[PDB]
Amino acid sequence: SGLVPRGSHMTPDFLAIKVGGSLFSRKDEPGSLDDDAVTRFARNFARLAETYRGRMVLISGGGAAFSLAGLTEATFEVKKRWAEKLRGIGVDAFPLQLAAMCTLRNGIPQLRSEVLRDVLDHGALPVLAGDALFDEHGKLWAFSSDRVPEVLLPMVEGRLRVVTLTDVDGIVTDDTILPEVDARSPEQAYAALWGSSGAMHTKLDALVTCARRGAECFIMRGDPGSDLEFLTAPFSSWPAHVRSTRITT
Amino acid sequence: SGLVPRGSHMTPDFLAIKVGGSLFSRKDEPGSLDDDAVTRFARNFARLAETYRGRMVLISGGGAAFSLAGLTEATFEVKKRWAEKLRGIGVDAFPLQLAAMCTLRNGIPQLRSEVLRDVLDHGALPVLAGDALFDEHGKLWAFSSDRVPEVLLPMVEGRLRVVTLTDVDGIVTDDTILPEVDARSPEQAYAALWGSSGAMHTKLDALVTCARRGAECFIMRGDPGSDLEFLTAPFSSWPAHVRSTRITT
Ligand SMILES: Nc1ncnc2c1ncn2[C@@H]1O[C@H](COP(=O)(O)OP(=O)(O)O)[C@@H](O)[C@H]1O
Ligand SMILES: Nc1ncnc2c1ncn2[C@@H]1O[C@H](COP(=O)(O)OP(=O)(O)O)[C@@H](O)[C@H]1O
Ligand SMILES: C[C@@H]1O[C@@H]1P(=O)(O)OP(=O)(O)O
Ligand SMILES: C[C@@H]1O[C@@H]1P(=O)(O)OP(=O)(O)O
Ligand SMILES: [Mg+2]
Ligand SMILES: [Mg+2]
Repeated sequence: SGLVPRGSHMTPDFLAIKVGGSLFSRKDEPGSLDDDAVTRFARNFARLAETYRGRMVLISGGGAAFSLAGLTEATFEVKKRWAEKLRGIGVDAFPLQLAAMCTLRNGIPQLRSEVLRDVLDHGALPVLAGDALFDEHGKLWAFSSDRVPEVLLPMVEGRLRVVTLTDVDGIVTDDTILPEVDARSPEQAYAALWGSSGAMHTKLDALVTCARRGAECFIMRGDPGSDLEFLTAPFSSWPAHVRSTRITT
Repeated sequence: SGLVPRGSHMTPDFLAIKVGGSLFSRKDEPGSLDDDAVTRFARNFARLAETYRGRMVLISGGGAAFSLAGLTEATFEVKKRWAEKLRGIGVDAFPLQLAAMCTLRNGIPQLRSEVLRDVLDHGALPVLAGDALFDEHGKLWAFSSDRVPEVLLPMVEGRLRVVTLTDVDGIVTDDTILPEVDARSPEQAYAALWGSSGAMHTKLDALVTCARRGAECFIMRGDPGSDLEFLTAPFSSWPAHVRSTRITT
């Protein structure tokens, strides 16, 4: 509860990188991943993981009453595919079932397993994804990958950077990207989604939630072969070609 | 830490049923499950789960430095196969990754996630298996399915019955099955394995560990189509045809 120095000149202490399903699969082609995209992304994620050893999670999107239980199995497969690929290039990537670690209480995700923190402290790379989570009444709910960074908020010390890679450069207004969103008052960003129609709304809600708890959050375009080293760097030092929507408080 | 009434006349409060890989797969045929065996076993397990609603786990055997991480993925698949089958017949079966819930400390498994207890309290059937677990130094270890019942010991109240279904009727001495093993002094059972050669040794170690902490443990032959209703009943009420090795204190 100490004073945390923050700003565009500061280096993040922790990276939560989420890779959208759009970027490595097609809905028209169920349970089929684009292996080339996974391969190329994995190379870039591997470099980040070495710098942020024990200070990063990779969150995968994608993945095919109690019937929702199949979701846990579907998203486990996606985590396996990333982790296998990453281990193949020397990263200590370990998939973790969020449903075994987290439950919902009054709608808020609750981390209920100490294992995630231990895995990080051991210097491994947790590979996470969305899931089917139980609430306090025993009902299952689909918990989007986009919301996984929320589960990190009480656990991460220091400066959390959350980056959601998607198939657009940010929040589009009209015609142009919105470069900055103030999480204390983001009504303009929500108004832009209404202009352009719920995937991005879930992203915004999640990243506003994280930004209100100090995180530096980005919506930006992913590309399998793109160098991501700049995500280790202070925002003010980013290359000029990089486009994003930045959500902060 | 109260007085728990125990004995062959008493009904178990909780069932941990482990199904050996031998019973629904072949090592000569990697990652291939016998679907007919899984189907038939699932029918029998479903009946037990209805009686022991919230009071049972199913533990699957089988399943194909940091390379051990692939084990978590291999045993997740096996848990998925059981859970899918069980949900298909109306059981609320939910696979849980033990590696996300449990770590090793001084060689002892430690339950580190509250989720298992919640899932049980919600009346669902956890489907478990062996796994790759981290220790306190960040090293992965293969943790046998046969040892999963140990993780339940601090969590289960009342009378725990552990049943390990395998491809033999019990511990064979010489020629005959050993019907009773006293966990306080089981040197004779260990001597029998030396006669007949480490799968059964792991079983014995695990079940002795559980029996020393009050559990009523059995090694017995599994058969996909065999009725298992007797496993809800006091030992003294079991049908006369049933053969097993019973491990108690
Ligand atoms: N104002 C907006 N700006 C950008 N994208 C938007 C907007 N409103 C809705 N979207 C949609 O959100 C999509 C990104 O979310 P989604 O399909 O869930 O991606 P992912 O697979 O990367 O999670 C974009 O492709 C876009 O169609
Ligand atoms: N004294 C013994 N009695 C019975 N089985 C024994 C004994 N010693 C070794 N075993 C072996 O243990 C095997 C059961 O263990 P295992 O192959 O690991 O089965 P599962 O797949 O059911 O875990 C038997 O098939 C048997 O070969
Ligand atoms: C809970 C479920 O996994 C889905 P998602 O909403 O996480 O995935 P997206 O990046 O659009 O595939
Ligand atoms: C940890 C790993 O799963 C293996 P097992 O030793 O649990 O399985 P068995 O019943 O002989 O297949
Ligand atoms: Mg989405
Ligand atoms: Mg075995």
